[PDB]
Amino acid sequence: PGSIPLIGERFPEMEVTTDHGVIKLPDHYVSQGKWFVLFSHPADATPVSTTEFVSFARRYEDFQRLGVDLIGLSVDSVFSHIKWKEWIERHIGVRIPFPIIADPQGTVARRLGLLHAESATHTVRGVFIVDARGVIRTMLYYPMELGRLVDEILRIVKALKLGDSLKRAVPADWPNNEIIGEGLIVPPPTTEDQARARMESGQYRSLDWWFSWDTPASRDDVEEARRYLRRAAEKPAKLLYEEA
Amino acid sequence: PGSIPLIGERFPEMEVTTDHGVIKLPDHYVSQGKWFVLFSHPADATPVSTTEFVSFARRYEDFQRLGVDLIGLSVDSVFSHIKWKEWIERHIGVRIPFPIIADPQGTVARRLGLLHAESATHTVRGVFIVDARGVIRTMLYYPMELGRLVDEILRIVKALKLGDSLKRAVPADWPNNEIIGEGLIVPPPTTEDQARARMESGQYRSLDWWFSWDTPASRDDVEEARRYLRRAAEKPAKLLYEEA
Amino acid sequence: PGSIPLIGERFPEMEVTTDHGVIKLPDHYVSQGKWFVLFSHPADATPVSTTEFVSFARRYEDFQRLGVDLIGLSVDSVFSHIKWKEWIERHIGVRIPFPIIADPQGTVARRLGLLHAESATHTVRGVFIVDARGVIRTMLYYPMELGRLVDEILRIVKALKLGDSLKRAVPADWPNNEIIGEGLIVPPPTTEDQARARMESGQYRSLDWWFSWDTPASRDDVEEARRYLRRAAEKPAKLLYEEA
Amino acid sequence: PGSIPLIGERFPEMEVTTDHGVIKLPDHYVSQGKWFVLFSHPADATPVSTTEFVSFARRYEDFQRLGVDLIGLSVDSVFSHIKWKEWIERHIGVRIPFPIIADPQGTVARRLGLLHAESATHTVRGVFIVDARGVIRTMLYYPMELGRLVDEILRIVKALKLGDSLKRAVPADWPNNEIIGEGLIVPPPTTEDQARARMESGQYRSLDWWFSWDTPASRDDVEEARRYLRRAAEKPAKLLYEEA
Amino acid sequence: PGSIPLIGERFPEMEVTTDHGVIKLPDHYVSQGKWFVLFSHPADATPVSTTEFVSFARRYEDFQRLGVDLIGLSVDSVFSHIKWKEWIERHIGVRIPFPIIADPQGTVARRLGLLHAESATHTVRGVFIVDARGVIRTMLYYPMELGRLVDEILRIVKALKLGDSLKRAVPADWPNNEIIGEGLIVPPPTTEDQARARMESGQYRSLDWWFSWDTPASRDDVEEARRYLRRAAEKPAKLLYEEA
Amino acid sequence: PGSIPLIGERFPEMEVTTDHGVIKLPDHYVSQGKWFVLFSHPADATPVSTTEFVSFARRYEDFQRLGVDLIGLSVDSVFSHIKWKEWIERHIGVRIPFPIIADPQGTVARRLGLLHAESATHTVRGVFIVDARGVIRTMLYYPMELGRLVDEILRIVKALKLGDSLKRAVPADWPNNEIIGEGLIVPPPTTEDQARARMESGQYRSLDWWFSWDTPASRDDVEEARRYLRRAAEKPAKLLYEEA
Amino acid sequence: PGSIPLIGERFPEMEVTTDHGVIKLPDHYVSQGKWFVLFSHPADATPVSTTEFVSFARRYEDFQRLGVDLIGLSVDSVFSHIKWKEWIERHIGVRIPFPIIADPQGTVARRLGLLHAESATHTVRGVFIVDARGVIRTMLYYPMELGRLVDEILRIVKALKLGDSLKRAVPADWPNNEIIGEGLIVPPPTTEDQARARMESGQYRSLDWWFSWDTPASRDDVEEARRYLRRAAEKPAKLLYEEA
Amino acid sequence: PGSIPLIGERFPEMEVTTDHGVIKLPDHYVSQGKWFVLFSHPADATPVSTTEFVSFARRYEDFQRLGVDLIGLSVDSVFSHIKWKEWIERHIGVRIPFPIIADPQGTVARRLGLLHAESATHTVRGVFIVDARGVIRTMLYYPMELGRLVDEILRIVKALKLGDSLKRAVPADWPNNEIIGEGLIVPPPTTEDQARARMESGQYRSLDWWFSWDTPASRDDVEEARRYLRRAAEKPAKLLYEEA
Repeated sequence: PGSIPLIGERFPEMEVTTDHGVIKLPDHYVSQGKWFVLFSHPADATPVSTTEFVSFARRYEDFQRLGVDLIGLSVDSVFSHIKWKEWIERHIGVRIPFPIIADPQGTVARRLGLLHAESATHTVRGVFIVDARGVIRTMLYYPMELGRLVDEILRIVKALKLGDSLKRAVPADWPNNEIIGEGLIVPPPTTEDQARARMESGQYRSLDWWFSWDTPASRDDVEEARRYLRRAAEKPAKLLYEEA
Repeated sequence: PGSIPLIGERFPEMEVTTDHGVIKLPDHYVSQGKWFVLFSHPADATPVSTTEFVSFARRYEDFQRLGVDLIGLSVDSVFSHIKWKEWIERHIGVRIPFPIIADPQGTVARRLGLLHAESATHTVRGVFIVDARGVIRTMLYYPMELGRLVDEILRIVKALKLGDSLKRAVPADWPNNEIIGEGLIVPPPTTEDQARARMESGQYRSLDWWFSWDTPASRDDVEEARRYLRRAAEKPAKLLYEEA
Repeated sequence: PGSIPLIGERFPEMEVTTDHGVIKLPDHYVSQGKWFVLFSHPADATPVSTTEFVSFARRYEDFQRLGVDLIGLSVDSVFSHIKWKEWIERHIGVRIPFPIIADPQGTVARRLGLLHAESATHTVRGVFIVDARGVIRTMLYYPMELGRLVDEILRIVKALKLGDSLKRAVPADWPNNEIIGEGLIVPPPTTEDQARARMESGQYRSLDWWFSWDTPASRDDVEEARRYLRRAAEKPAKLLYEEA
Repeated sequence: PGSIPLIGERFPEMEVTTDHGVIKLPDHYVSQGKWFVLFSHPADATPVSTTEFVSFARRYEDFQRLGVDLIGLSVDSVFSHIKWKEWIERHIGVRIPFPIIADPQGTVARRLGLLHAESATHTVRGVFIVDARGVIRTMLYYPMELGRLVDEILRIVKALKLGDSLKRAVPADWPNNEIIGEGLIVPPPTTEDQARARMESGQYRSLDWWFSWDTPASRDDVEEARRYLRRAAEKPAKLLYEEA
Repeated sequence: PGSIPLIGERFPEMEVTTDHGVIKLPDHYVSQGKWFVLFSHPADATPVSTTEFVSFARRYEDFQRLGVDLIGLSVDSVFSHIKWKEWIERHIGVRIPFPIIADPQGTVARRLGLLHAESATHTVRGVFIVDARGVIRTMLYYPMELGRLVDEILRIVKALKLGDSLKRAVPADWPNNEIIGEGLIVPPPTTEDQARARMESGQYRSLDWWFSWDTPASRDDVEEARRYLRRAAEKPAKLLYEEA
Repeated sequence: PGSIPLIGERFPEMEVTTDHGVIKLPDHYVSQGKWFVLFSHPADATPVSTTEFVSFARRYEDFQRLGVDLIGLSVDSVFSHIKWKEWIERHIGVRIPFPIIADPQGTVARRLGLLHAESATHTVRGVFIVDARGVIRTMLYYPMELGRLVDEILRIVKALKLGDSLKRAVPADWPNNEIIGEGLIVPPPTTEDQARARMESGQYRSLDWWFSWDTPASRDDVEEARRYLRRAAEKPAKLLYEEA
Repeated sequence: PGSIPLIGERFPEMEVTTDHGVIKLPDHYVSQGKWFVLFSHPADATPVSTTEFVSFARRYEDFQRLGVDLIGLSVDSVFSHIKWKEWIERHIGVRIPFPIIADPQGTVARRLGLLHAESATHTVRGVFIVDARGVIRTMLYYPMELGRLVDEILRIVKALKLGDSLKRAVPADWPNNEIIGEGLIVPPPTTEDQARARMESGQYRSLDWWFSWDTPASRDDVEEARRYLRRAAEKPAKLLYEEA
Repeated sequence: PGSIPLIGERFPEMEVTTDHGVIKLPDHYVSQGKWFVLFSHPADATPVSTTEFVSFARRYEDFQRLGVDLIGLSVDSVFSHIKWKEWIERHIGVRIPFPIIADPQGTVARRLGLLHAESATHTVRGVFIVDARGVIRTMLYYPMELGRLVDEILRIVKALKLGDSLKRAVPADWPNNEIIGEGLIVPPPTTEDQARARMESGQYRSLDWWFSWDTPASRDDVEEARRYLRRAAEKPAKLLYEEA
C-alpha cells in the first residue's frame, strides 16, 4: 500500500520545477483563481503517454473555456520534456502548450502517491482535479498499459463547476442520466424537520423525500457536457498518423 | 494523508459481509475466474448513489459478458442494503442483482482508503478494478457531489482485457484515438539492440523506434467498446422517472 | 476487554450528529438543567430495537415530567434514522419524538465502550443515565437478543432524583422493599462519634447503628414510582400489531 | 474510563476466595451446567447492600428453578462475610444461602471493572449474568445510592434462556410488550434470498420482512416472567422490620 | 555530508537497468575478469555530459585494450539514453558503444553517494574505478560545471594494473615523475630486519631505506601511458563540430 | 560505508594543528580571498607521498599565480612533518613551503571521510579543492599505491576560475576538447521560452538548443591551462635522483 | 574519566603492529612463558621519550635476566619508529633492541586508557606490568612532562616474582624496609582459627597475629634489587651527551 | 573494565569523611595552595599497608617541605583508622600525622576506579598526585602483594614542581639521567619557524632541533631529589621491629 492526498484536502504545498520555470503548487493556480488538472505519465518518449499529451493538447481550448490549466508530471528531466514536446510538434504537428513537472528523484511522485507496484521507477497515470481554492476534488489512477479518456476529465470539471454554482449534486452519466436525464439533484434532507419541509413543498420533482431534482443547468452547459462525450464516441474524421 | 492499496498489488485479503452473505475478497471472484469492480457510495437512500446503482444494473449484462462481477460498499447495514434495493425495484422498476458490502465500523473503508476529507463518516465514490488474478488494475476516486460515468468503467475493463490478451498498450481515448484510431500500441523497445531490431523489421506502422502500433483488435471488440461510448454520449430515449 | 465511562465520571465531551441536527453532549442537556438517558441499539429496522423505541415513545411524557430527555444511538446514517421513524409512525402509529445519534464509523460507540464481542459492527443495547450536572449515574448493557425493561429506567431516574433531593440512599426494589417498603435509607455513620450520636438521637427507625431509615418521599413520589412497576407488570389492554 | 469484560466474552478465568471456600470461575458453574449471577456490593454491614442480599435470598428458589447460582462480591474479608450473614439471619430472620467473594486487595474488582469514580475503595453494584458455557450475557452497573430491582435480573435470565431454547429474540418489556405482548421475535433476514423466503412463507405474523414473530413460549414460561414483575410492583403484605 | 562507498571495499552489490538490459554489479564484470569505470553525469542531452561521452567513446579501444569496460549512470530513463546516444551518433558521428544505467528514482545515486549540494535531483560527475575482483580502487567527484580529463582515468587504470602485476607503487605524475621518471617504487620496509636487508641488498636504486625503485614497466606500457598524456596535452587538428 | 563532505557544501569548520601552527579552516583562506587545495597522504617518510610533495612544491608558483594555497594532512605528528620536510630539502633539494596538518587520532581524517577500507590507520590520498567562499568544488580519492597527477589539480582550479568569471561550463579535456577545442559551454536553457530564444538569437555556435558554446577565454588563459597538460606529458629533462 | 584495564584482569586480547612485525598480546609473551612491560610515550623524536628509551635499553639485560620482555607504544607510524631508533643508535650510540607498537588511530591507546586530558592526540607515559599468565600486575600513568624511574619498574617485577615464588607479600621500600629490612611478609590470617594457630606456632617473627614475616629471599635476590636502587641513586660518572 | 579519573582532569569534587573530620576534595587543599597525594590501601591492620603508612610518616616532613599534604583511603571505618593509628604509635613508635578517608560503601573507591579484579571488596594501592590547582598530575596502581616505593612519589612531586616553575620537562631517572644528568629539557619546537630559531640561537646545549636542555634547577633542589633516591637505596642502619 501507499499514502495519497485525499478529496477535500488542500493540494500538498510544494515547489516544483517545470519546463516553464519553478512554481509553487497549488499557490500558482489558486493565486490566479484557476482550477488545475495535474496528471502524471510514466516517461517521456513513450507511445501511450504521447497519445495522451496530444489528446489533452487537442482539448486545450475546452479546458481554457472552463478556466482550467493543465500541468503534467514525470520523473524525466526538463531537457527530456523540451525534446519530447519538440518531437510531438515536429512529427504529429501538435503544439503542447502546458508545462510538465520534472521529478527525477520522485520527490513529487512520493508526495502524491504516484509510485504503485507496477513500476518502482515511473509514476502511474494519476490525475488530480484541483479547484480554485486549491482543494482536491477528484483523483483517478490509470495504469501504464491504458490511456485515459480525456473527455471524462472535461465532463468531471464541467459537472463539479455546475454543482458548485447551482448547489446541486450530479447524477450518474450526467447529462444522459437514465432516471432524470440532464436533471440535477437537490442534496437530501439530513433532519426530520428538513424531510417534512421537503415533502410539504411542491418546489421540486421527487421520487421520495431524499430524492428531489430540477433542471437548473443552461441548455449551453448541458450541450457542452454532451459534446465532450459525443467527441469521445466519434470515430476520427482523419488520423494524425496519416498527415504526419 | 491516507493509505491506499496500489495498482499492481493483490487486492487486500479480507472477509466482508454483504446482503448476499459472507465472502472472502479477492478469493470469491478469483475462484470463479472473474474480474470484479468494487465500488463504494456514501450512504444508502441518497440520490446520486441511487442513480449509480441503476446505471450499474442497466450495464450488468455488459459486465457479465466481459467476465466482470460488481460489488458495492457503504457504511450502512445489510438491513439498509435490502430496504434500499427493494425501494429501487419498486419505485424505478430496476432490480439490483449484485451484492453490497455492509461496513458500519469502516473496517473495509479504512483498509481501502475510502474515507477522504470530504466526510468523516461516509466513504467517497471509490472504484477498484480487479482482475481474475486478484490484482488491482485501476482505481478511481469520485467525490460525494458527482456521479460516475459507468461506460468508462466498461471501456477500462474491455481495453485492459484486450491489452493483456494481445500484449499491447492502449492509446488515449481508444478506440477513437486521434493519432492511430482503433490501433493498439506495441510496448517500446528498452535496449539499443531491441530499438534497432524494431527499426529494421518493418513489422509495424511506426512514428519512431519507440512508437509502433498495429490493429489486432477484432471488429466486434472495437464495435463493443464504441457502443459503451455511444451509450454515454446519447440522451436516453425514455427517462425512468416518467413511468415511476 | 473493552474501556467504558464509569459511574461518577462526567459524560465524555463530544459533538454528535442526530436526525435533529448537531449537538454537544453532555452540554446540550446540562444547559437546560435536564437529565438525559442516552441509549443505543444495534441497527435501525430491526425488530427488538423497534419494540424498544415504541416503549420509550409510550413513556416519553413520563420522562418529560421527570425533566429527563431521551437520545438514541446506532451506527446507522441519519437517512436510516429518518426512514425508520417514518416506518414506525406509518406502521405502528407511534411518533418517535426524540433524536437518534448517527455514528457510522463507530466513533461514539468506541468512546462509550458499546462494541462488545457479540457484534464487531453493531452497538449492544447500552443505557447511560446522566444527571443535570453531566455526571454518569447508572449504566446498563443489554445484549442483541433481549429488549430492555423501560419502566426500570424510569424507576432508576425517579429514585436517584429522590435520593439526591432528600439526601437518602434507596433500598432494593424501592418503593416495595420487603424490609422497609417505601422507606429511604440514611447513609450509615462512618465514625465512632457519628455511630454513637446516631444510636443516641432516636431521630430514625433503626435495625442497628448502620441501618437507619425514614419515609420522607411524598405519597405522589411513591405512587409515581409504583405506577411504573404496575405498568411493567400488566398485560397491555390492546396490542398495537392489531391496528396495522 | 475503566476496562470491563464484554457481552459475548467468556467470563475471565480466575480463582476466588469465598465464605464457602476457593472456587474457579466460571469453571465451578460451567461444570455443573449452571448459569450464575455474579453481583458486587460496596461493603458488608451497609443498609442498601443488606436490603439487596435479603431481596436475592427471598428469590433464591426462583433462581434455582432457572438453574441459576448466585455469587456476591465485595472488598471485605471472609470474616466480615460470615459475621454479616449471621447478622442478617439473626436480625432479619433471612438466611443467605449463596457464597460471597472476599476481594480485599481489589484484585477481582479491577479484573471486572467494578471500581468506578464514586469510590476509590469499594465496588459499585455490578451485575454479571453468565450462561452455562461461561459467557457473559448482560451486565448492569448500579451506583452506591440505589439498590437493584432483583425481579428484573430474574426476568433477564428467564428471557435469555427462552430466547436460547426457542431461537428467538425478546421484545421490549416482555412478556407485556405493547406491540406483540408475549410474542417472541424471529431474528431478521440478513440476505436478499432470506428476506424473500421469509415474505413468501406466511409461516409467521409479520409487520415487514424484518419484523416477524410467533408465540412459542409456554403459558407457564409467560406467567412465571409476569409473576416476577407483579412481585416487583406489589406493596409488601408485611414489612420484615416489623418482625424484629 | 553524505555516505560513499570507500576505496578497498567491494562495489556495493546491486541489480541495475541499462540501455543494454539488466545487470548485476560488480558481478557482471568480475565474471569476465574485467575492470570497470562506472561514471555518472547529471542529465542526458546536456552539453558538458555530451563532450564527456564522446571523449570516453573516442578512448573506448584504449579502455578495451586494458581490459576495462565503461558504464555510465544518470537519473534519466532508458528511453532518454537511447535517444541521446542516437543524437550523438547522428550529430557528432561518434557511436557510444557502452551502456548507461537508468536511475530515475535515484536508488543507485543514493547508494553511491552521487547526490551532492550543487543539485538535489541530478548526480555529480562521479567516477568509480573498480578492479576485476570488484574492489573500488579510486573515486573522483567532478562538479556540474567542469568536464573530466578522461586521459587521467586511463592513466589511473593503466598505473593500478602495472602496480598490481609488478607488486610496485606508482610515483606522482608517472610515467613522467620528476625524481624517478618512469621508475616504479618498491613498497617500503615495515620492520627493522626488512630495513637492514634492503640497505644491505644493493638490489634497488635507493634514496634511503624507505625509498627504493626500479624500472620494471615495459617500453610498451610506458609509451602507452605517455600517449594518453600527450593526447590530453595536444590541441586536436580537427574539431568534431566542423564535421557535424 | 563512509561519510564525506559534498561538492557545493562549505568546507566543515575546524581548528587544525599544522607544522606552521594552529589554523581555522576554511576561514584562514577565505579571509585572504584565497582558494585552497587540502590533500592527504598516508604517512610521512614514504616514497609515493615524497614524490607527491616534490610535485606540489615544484608547481608552487603555478598555484600562487592562481591564488591557491596548499595544505597537506596525515596522521603523523608535527615532529614527523618537520623531520620529513628537512629530509626532502636536504636529499632532493626541494623546499616544501606549505603546511601539513598533524592528525594523530584521525579526528580531521574522520570528518573529511579520508579513512577508507584499504587502511584502518592511514588516510587515503584525498584532494579537496575549495574556492575563496570556502565551498568544496571538487574531491578526488586516490589510493595508497598510486600517486596523483598534480597538473590535473592545476587544470581543475584554472578551469573552475574561468567558468566562474566567464559564466560558462567547461567541456571534457578542456582546452583540447575534441568537439569544440578551447570552446566554453553556455549553460543549457531550462525552459521552452529560453530554448526558442537561444535557437533564434544566432549569438552562439550551436549543435542544438541545449549545446551552445563560444571562445571567451583569453589566448593566455587557454595556453596556461594547456601548459599544465604539456608538462604532465613531457619526459623529464633530468631526473632529480641524479642531482640528489 | 576514561576506562582502563584493571589489576588481576587478563591483558586485553589484541593484534598490534610493531617495528618487528605483527604480534598478538598477551599470547606472544605467554606462549614464551615471559613477563612483559608494555610502556607508552607521546611521540617519537621527543626528548624525554628519547631519554626513557635509552634508560630501558641500558636496563635491557637486567629485564632479560628476570625473564621480562619490553614493548613500547605510541601513535607514530612504524616508519617513525624505525627512523627514531636509527637516530638513537647514530647520535647516542645505543641500539634499542625491543619493539614499539605503531598505533596511529589510537585504537590500542583507547583500549588501554592511555589518552588522558593532558593531550587529545598523544598517549601519556603508561606502564603495564604483565606476568607469564598474561595477567596485569601493576599499572603506572606518568605524564608528558615527567620521565619514568625505570629502576622502580625493575624493582616492581623482581619483587612481584619473589612474592609469587615465595608466597609472600612485599613491604614498603623493599629490600630496604625500615621495619623488617629485606624481610618478606606472610599474608595475614582471615579467620579466628587461623589467627589463633598463627599466634601459637612460634613459626614466624610477628608484631601481632596479622603482622608476621621471615627472610626467605636469597642474598643474590636481595643484592639484585638493591643494585637497581643504587644505580637509580648514583650521579653518573660520564654523561652520554659529551661523546654524542 | 574500570573507569578512572585522568591526568590533566580536575580531581572529582567530593565530600569525604576522614579520622580528622569531613572535608571537600580537592577544595580543602586548593584553598591552602597545597598539592596532595591521595593514596589507598586495602584494609587497616594489614602488614604491607602498615609498612607503607610508616614509610609515608617517615617522609612526612619531606612531603611538607614540598607543600604536599598526604591523605589515605580504605573501605574501613573511622573507628578502625583511629585504632590502627594507635596500634602503629604504640607498637612501632611512629605517629601517623595525616588523615585517612573512611569509605565503607566504596563510594570514593568507585569514583576513583580503585576496585580492581584482585579484590571485589578492598581498594588496590592507588596513588593520585594532585597539584595546588586540583589537577591530577600522575596516577600509580600498585597491587595488594606489593608495597610502594615512597621515595619515587617524593621524586615525582619534586620533579613536577621544578618542571612547572622552570617551564621544563624532566628526563628519565632525573636527577641521574645517563644523557644529561641533572639537566632539564626544553619542550621541543612544534613549528618550522620555532625549529629554525632554536637551531639558530645557540641558547641551549642540543642533540637536535627537538632535543635541547640546560641546568636551571638549584644545587639545593638537585641535592634534595638525590637524597630521596640515596635513602631508597640505603640498607637500613637499624630495623624498627628490633627497637620495639
